[PDB]
Amino acid sequence: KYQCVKLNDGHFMPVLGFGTYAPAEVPKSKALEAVKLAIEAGFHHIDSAHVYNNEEQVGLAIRSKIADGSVKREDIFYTSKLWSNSHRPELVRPALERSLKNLQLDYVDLYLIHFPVSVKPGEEVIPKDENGKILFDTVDLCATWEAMEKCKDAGLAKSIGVSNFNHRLLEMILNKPGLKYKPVCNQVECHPYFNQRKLLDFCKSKDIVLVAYSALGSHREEPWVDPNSPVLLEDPVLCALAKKHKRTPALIALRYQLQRGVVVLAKSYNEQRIRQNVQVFEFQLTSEEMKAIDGLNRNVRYLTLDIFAGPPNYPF
Ligand SMILES: NC(=O)c1ccc[n+]([C@@H]2O[C@H](COP(=O)([O-])OP(=O)(O)OC[C@H]3O[C@@H](n4cnc5c(N)ncnc54)[C@H](OP(=O)(O)O)[C@@H]3O)[C@@H](O)[C@H]2O)c1
Ligand SMILES: COc1ccc2cc([C@H](C)C(=O)O)ccc2c1
Repeated sequence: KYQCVKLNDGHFMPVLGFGTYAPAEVPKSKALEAVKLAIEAGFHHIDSAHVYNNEEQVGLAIRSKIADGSVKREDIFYTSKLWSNSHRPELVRPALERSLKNLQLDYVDLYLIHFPVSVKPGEEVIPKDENGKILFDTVDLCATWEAMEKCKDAGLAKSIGVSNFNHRLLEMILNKPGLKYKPVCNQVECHPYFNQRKLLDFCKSKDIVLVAYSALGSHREEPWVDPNSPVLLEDPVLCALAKKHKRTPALIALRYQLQRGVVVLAKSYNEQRIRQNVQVFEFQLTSEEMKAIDGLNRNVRYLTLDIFAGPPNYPF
């Protein structure tokens, strides 16, 4: 048994997920080990993506832990994400099948539209012209979404959702004529310096689950993230609270999300921090602590993905 939330399609999502992205210079071997450790520690939800270039390793971890008798497939919730070179509707299922082939899994539990800006089809995930300009594409995300819904009907994705959508883009999908399956979730950046209250309430109102990424203040990797931005975990109130509960600032940040009805991801490739993070289910925060964490909010977005700024669908 483990804590899950009922999704709007009737499937269940474990409320703590294991983030698997690491910078290109971390060897891929470390993903294999880290995901095995995550499963051993009690993570039942694993979050990856095509663009993380780790699905071979992440899939091997999962296969290994099923084959070794540690876990059944039905007690792993695995998420992949459709990258923006395959937004064209005819390209959606091939991209999902490619991920499945890399993973050697029969299905993903969740398939997400990773980012709403589309780029040119082909093998390169960030296609550039000869002068280094990103090659943007124009695609109707409503047609992308229909192709996702067919992947669900094919059984290849148990559930489908989105990521890095704003209000407008979610409404675009929700208000789509002939809409068959709402998104189960919107995975977006969320932490005490960017608590997303507005978008969170919107999602709740539509029974869409908000899935928090960079819940611990992000990988802080250059050039994805500005090195001058404030370190979330160094925050005095979070450290005060941690010290008080004999926990860690990370644990306080993750607990904050769980109590406000957000599903929270946490990446770590460190054995001790992997085990530490599952301790989020061992303590609880009072209303006064929760309000204190709310007051940290300061509109700090770590992940702008601004190399994809310009086209209309850029979400921030
Ligand atoms: N949909 C998207 O666009 C999108 C965007 C960003 C992230 N994501 C997903 O969300 C996941 C997590 O977000 P993220 O990678 O930015 O990092 P995140 O979880 O905020 O955490 C970042 C850093 O926290 C450290 N950490 C973990 N546990 C800790 C602890 N208990 N105490 C102190 N430090 C701790 C990790 O380092 P160690 O590894 O050394 O422990 C990691 O570098 C990603 O891996 C990915 O699956 C999705
Ligand atoms: C190699 O090319 C990429 C492209 C897009 C990426 C998006 C992301 C986001 C930050 C994410 O979902 O973590 C990560 C890595 C990426 C690598």
